[PDB]
Amino acid sequence: PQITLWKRPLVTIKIGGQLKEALLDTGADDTVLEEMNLPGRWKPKMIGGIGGFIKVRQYDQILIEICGHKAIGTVLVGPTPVNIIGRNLLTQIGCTLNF
Amino acid sequence: PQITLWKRPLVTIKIGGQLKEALLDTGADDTVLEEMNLPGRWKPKMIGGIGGFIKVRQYDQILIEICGHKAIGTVLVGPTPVNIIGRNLLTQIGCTLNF
Ligand SMILES: CCOP(=O)(COc1ccc(C[C@H](NC(=O)O[C@H]2CO[C@H]3OCC[C@H]32)[C@H](O)CN(CC(CC)CC)S(=O)(=O)c2ccc(OC)cc2)cc1)OCC
Repeated sequence: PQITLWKRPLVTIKIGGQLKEALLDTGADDTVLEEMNLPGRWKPKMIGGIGGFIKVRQYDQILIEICGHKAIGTVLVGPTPVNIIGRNLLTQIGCTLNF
Repeated sequence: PQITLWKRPLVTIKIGGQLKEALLDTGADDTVLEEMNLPGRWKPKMIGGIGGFIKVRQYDQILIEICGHKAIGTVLVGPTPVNIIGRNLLTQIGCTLNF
């Protein structure tokens, strides 16, 4: 679809068999989801934002479906204020900015 | 134009008579610019992201030219690590997400 930005670009995603709402975030290098139980191994990582850095759990090669489009890649889980879909997965679903 | 997301969506902007590089950021409700001394009144504000909140100065009705497209709206100024163009101005230049 084509998504205007008068409202937050929130979409439904499916990860680990569960549905959630997430923000398509072109300003995010990586995809960061709120605390949740994902299967598989993970490694600790740190990522920084406007307010500073947080500790996250890095899950690699995770299947995630974003508004009906499948992606497989890195998903970070931690105390983000909002579930964000970042460029690492936006590229996989073929997302571009247009004006 | 169309902007792919393999790399950060950095574009040239012109504000307050100065040229700068800024991120087109669909995850940002508002526009946050690096420290700069702009004339006129302002109001204190706090904005939060990953890592917590930062203190910024809110200036209203500021003109910004983004890749030749003019926009005028609220601009927040503070110790952001990056110039961020948020939805308040992206809507005005007709920016959409597409996949
Ligand atoms: C190389 C730069 O240095 P740093 O690492 C950090 O620089 C930055 C800082 C911010 C951003 C943009 C930010 N992205 C982000 O957090 O991305 C994370 C995930 O992927 C990583 O990619 C780069 C950072 C990592 C979001 O798009 C926008 N945000 C909202 C969003 C937060 C989840 C929804 C609530 S917002 O900015 O907080 C914001 C809140 C309210 C507003 O209006 C009221 C306007 C803006 C990009 C690079 O310095 C460390 C100290």
